[PDB]
Amino acid sequence: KSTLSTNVLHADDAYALENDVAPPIHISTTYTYPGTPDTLQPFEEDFPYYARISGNNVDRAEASLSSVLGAPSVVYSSGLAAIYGLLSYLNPKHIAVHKPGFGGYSGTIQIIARINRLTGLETSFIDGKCDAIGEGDVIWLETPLNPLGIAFDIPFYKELAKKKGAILVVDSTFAPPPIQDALVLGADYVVHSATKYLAGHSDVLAGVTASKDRSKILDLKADRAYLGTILHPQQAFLLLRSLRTFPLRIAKHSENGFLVAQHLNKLATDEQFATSLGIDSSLILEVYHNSLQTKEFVAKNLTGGHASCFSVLLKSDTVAKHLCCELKYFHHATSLGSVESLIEWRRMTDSKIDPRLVRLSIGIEDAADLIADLNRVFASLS
Amino acid sequence: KSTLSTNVLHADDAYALENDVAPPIHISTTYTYPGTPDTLQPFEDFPYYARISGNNVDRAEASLSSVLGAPSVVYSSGLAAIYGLLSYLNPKHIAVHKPGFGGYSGTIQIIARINRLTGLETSFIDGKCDAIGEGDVIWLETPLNPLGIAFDIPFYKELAKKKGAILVVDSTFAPPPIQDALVLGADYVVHSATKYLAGHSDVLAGVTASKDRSKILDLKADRAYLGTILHPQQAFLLLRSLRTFPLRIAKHSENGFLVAQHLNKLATDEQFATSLGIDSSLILEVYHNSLQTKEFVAKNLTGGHASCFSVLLKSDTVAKHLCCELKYFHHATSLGSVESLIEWRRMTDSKIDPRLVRLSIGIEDAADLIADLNRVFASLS
Ligand SMILES: *Cc1c(COP(=O)(O)O)cnc(C)c1O
Ligand SMILES: *Cc1c(COP(=O)(O)O)cnc(C)c1O
Ligand SMILES: [Mg+2]
Ligand SMILES: [Mg+2]
Repeated sequence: KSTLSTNVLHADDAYALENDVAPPIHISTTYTYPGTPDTLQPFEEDFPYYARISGNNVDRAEASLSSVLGAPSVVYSSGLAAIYGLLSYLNPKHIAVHKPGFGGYSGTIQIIARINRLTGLETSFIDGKCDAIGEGDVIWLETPLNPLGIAFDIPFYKELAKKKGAILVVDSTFAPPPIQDALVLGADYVVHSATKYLAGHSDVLAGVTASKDRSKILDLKADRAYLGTILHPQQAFLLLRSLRTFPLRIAKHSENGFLVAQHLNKLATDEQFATSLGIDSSLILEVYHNSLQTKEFVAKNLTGGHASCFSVLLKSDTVAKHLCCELKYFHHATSLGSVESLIEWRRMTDSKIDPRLVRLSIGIEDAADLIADLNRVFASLS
Repeated sequence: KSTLSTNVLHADDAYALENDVAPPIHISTTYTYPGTPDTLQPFEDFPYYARISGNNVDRAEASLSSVLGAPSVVYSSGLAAIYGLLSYLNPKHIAVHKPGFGGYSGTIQIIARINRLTGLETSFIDGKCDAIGEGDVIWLETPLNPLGIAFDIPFYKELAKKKGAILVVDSTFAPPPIQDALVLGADYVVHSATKYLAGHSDVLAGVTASKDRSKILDLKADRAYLGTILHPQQAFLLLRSLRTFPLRIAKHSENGFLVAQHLNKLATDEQFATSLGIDSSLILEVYHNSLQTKEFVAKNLTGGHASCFSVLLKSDTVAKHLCCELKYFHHATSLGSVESLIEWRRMTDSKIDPRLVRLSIGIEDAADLIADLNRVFASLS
């Protein structure tokens, strides 16, 4: 009955151990045992007395996260910690991922290599078929895709996974609910880097996995106790603080992402519009964004908004470098999902990638200011 | 040119000393002097000791000044800001809202501590302020804690100007863009940033601003010796909060309007109330700026509405049940939090009407808050 704005604020009320309005930071590693000599009662998976196994700050953060995700959730010290935990738990023989040249988070490929070192896990590529995938194998669908910001059809891959007896994991980092609900669309598990949108202020590393199957999430929590990857109390406090404003922030990100992507696409494709702004439309070759895909499934996947991190292919590496250095409201930096807008020249970190490609992460500024900034730089290059 | 949503995010860009996207916490009390033996030369702006000045405070003040439209000085609490301002102005006379009608009780306690030192005398804001003369202070808290009703800032500025006096507005209940007390003519504006500006009930902070930068520099110098600077960790959290302040304050204002309007409808429309299972006589009066019939209110609150306001109920029994049985309102003091709060005022004050409750509307979906209130009022009918 209550909606997201209310639930992020009150989902943890039942988990409060004290009268503090803001959650306390239960920073202690260890907690004294209750009980007297007579009542002292010998009894570790829900052991609440050691913070590397379980803790109140994590409990409250997971309550709020589960309200966002609509399912039992397990929170980790980073997105890659969540991914490593999930893939080591599932222990598939085969995994299908997006081909690395096309896109997909490089850290996921590095985790697959580290698991392959141990298990021989074999990689194939997502191709609409996934012939190599069988029973207990994993389809790892990252959508929207890092760095392009375009979407894939989750229900389609759920039907493939179902036919094959395989497991569909969606890395939904670029579109958390309410923009996309990967679990409702059929994903067996969903993973997010909460470092990005959910925390949102570039000051928390965190990962989260969710599933409608609570017993699997409990297994993951048990494993987390020994992989050593629980989110610590101080970070769980800041993550929970962020979640309080997540419904407001994510709505603004989505609106801004649509507006900025659409403006850039209009510049690239409408020579009269560009000229009206003092801009040579040839500076932008292509804009990638979910709103520019012509496929009907995209609006059935991203039911509640738009990606705010997406890429642009520019005319040259010169244009890309000027754009990354000269914007007033976009800092040249990696990561995404921050309150402030960011831009990244993808070639910085990757020698194989086309030096014309830049990735934008739209923050919660006034879109008219972001568009005026972009216009100023593009005009200076015309 | 750029608007508030952009400015709270970028006003501190020029004060960044490093490439960190999120501000670092420069927690150190002390910082090494630059210089070699050949280049070493002797020198409110000493940057090498955090109790005088610091980078986290600089960045927080840059963002605050963007919100407030004027140079700002940040303190360890709202009362630290008020004590700093009143001890700097050192008036012989001050006019305040009558205790009993409203006004923050801590301000009265500060006046008592300053009176102990100077003999500062108190009179009451009454539309005339006869006792107030040159250099004296009109202390106008608007919207008023706990009622949530507004007073006419330009009227009191005209009164102060005629007398040679100083108009201070405590604008805690309505920060910009809801109200801009300085544009309306206040000589100084004070906020408890503990409330809306920080907004998550986990930062104590105060802020004073003025169009006159010399006064703010004097306040910063005094702050260095009164010992009331905001510390680095708190300045970090306040700046973090300020990034979402424009979204939060718009939601607070919309919700406060909706909830006050609903409770007023329940109190003044017996049919509606009965259609909800509710006895309209349970609510005597709702106090809110949107219910005031004077023309000046919308000229002061130009960009929104109060979200902390009071309701006079039929009995203290009704008040206590409301305070204890709401799902989305915690029974606690303070206001301006993301979560909705309610307070039975008789808890903090033995002289106030036991029928009065103060509501602080958070950033929930207002339809859930209204449904919660409806459920409790129906259960009392
Ligand atoms: C950033 C990111 C990750 C990794 O998260 P960390 O918190 O950085 O470990 C995983 N997936 C996607 C899509 C990401 O963007
Ligand atoms: C809470 C409050 C203050 C005092 O602020 P602290 O941060 O609590 O010291 C001052 N004025 C008003 C109107 C307040 O509500
Ligand atoms: Mg609560
Ligand atoms: Mg910045």
